[PDB]
Amino acid sequence: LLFNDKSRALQADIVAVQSQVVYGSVGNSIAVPAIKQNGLNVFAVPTVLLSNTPHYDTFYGGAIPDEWFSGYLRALQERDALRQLRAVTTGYMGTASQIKILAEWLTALRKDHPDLLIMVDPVIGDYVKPDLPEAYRQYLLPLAQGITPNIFELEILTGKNCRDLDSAIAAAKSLLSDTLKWVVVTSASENQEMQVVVVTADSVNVISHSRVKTDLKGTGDLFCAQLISGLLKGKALTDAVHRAGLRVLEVMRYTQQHESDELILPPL
Amino acid sequence: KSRALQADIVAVQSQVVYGSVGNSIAVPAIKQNGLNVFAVPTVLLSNTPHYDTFYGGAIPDEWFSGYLRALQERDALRQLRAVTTGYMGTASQIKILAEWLTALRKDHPDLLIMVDPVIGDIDSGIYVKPDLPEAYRQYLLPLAQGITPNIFELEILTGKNCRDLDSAIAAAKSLLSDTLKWVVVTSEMQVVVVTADSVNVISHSRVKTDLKGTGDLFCAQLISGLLKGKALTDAVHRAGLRVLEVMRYTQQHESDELILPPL
Ligand SMILES: Nc1ncnc2c1ncn2[C@@H]1O[C@H](COP(=O)(O)OP(=O)(O)OP(=O)(O)O)[C@@H](O)[C@H]1O
Ligand SMILES: [Mg+2]
Repeated sequence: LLFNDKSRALQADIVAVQSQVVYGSVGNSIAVPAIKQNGLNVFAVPTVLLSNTPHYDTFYGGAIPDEWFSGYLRALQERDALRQLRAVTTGYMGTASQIKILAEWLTALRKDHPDLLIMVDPVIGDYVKPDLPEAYRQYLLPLAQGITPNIFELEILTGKNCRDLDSAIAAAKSLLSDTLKWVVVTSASENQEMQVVVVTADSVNVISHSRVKTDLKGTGDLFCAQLISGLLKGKALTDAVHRAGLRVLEVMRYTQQHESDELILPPL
Repeated sequence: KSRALQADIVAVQSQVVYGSVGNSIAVPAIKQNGLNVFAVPTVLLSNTPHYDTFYGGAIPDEWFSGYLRALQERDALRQLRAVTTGYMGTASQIKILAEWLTALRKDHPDLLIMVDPVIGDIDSGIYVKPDLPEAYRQYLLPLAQGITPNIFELEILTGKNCRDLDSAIAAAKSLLSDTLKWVVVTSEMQVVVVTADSVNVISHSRVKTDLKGTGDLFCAQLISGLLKGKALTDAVHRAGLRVLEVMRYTQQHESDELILPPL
């Protein structure tokens, strides 16, 4: 819309719906800083607000109440701070009810934002989380333009049973559609190899980085953070996927150099 | 030695999905000063209630209690040098925050606890949870090393008419103690710094704008200066000028929410 007046509200290119930790580097707590480094602005709508990841001996907090979550999304439209919105990334969701609301918000939002790149990360592994899969299939999946599932995630989501490249690539294809343009499947195979397969309607690219064995969390969230930034900045999908992975590696090293059990972002 | 993240400051206040108030503005400000901080939200609103709409609420007592205990169980307070408190949500939250602080004193005796008695304005009266004022005076004040209340917030804390500069100074003086080393009264723009042995009246430009969060910016900047080695009055004057600065940039930017310009 060219005929729209100037909005005195803040603007952001991305709305990241993920978890938030007071202490830690996961979800938006690590995503937002990363996006900010790429020179982009972002609004972070938490799914859950925890003291830290449930991976430590103790953690506190819970899932954001629907009325709240619902309001947070709505408010953004009312404050009129979505003119520059070019993408919406979804990470760890706390409940299926949240996914439905987000899907409702996204459906209505697309009507005005056609270039809206709804990237979705199918976090369904704690075997599977209850009710979360169907919610994804019915609400988010149909809207997602890109999905970054891992072997497992892709397996339960597609019901298919990937056992080899072709299989994993085939399942990916089955998810493509008029809306879903790509599927970035990843797998962590000491020294942990990170195998990534980029699948689209007219091509299948592959990338493979060697990774440091660690208990560091948020690497996936960080990856998605740099994936989306690389894309909103013009990089080719497979180019953005490659870099993103290199960036995550640069971060994990830097993090281990300072011997930190939680990710630390070094200048980008 | 610890491998856990560390922070010089722990900011306990409001958080908004959209807007520049509470830790939303304070954290980024603290970062600009090259300091680490852990933000513990007391309320998680969509935006400030000064808008047509707003959603969200107070963080549950168990959550709030946990966020604090977590910082300890995680052992990320090895470098803790100050704790700032801003917009609180409930008196139960302040009471919990107080106990937590009384605990930290045992292993952080030099701790600089700075509280912003967000209770009301002279042109609004008490605009927060009615129970907060009592909770402040009862639990938080006793721990505070320094506080930053406005004329009205000072009347509610001391129960004295602070409309007169001298009467206000007097009210502030009576508050000082072995714990409370200073009181930055607020009300161009006049900012009075009161210490057991002195009184400084700082005054800078004033802008007619309904920009919210400036208070939180002030404290975030004030605390940074104190921790960065600046003397009290100098820190108070710098924090105030920074805020004046920020608002000019925001207005210049034709925006209704604060925007941090490079420091
Ligand atoms: N419109 C303004 N013009 C100039 N300085 C301002 C303005 N608004 C805020 N400030 C600066 O911010 C400081 C404190 O913030 P603010 O005035 O919002 O809080 P307050 O209601 O006086 O009290 P508190 O410290 O509880 O927020 C002021 O005293 C001043 O130094
Ligand atoms: Mg105030």
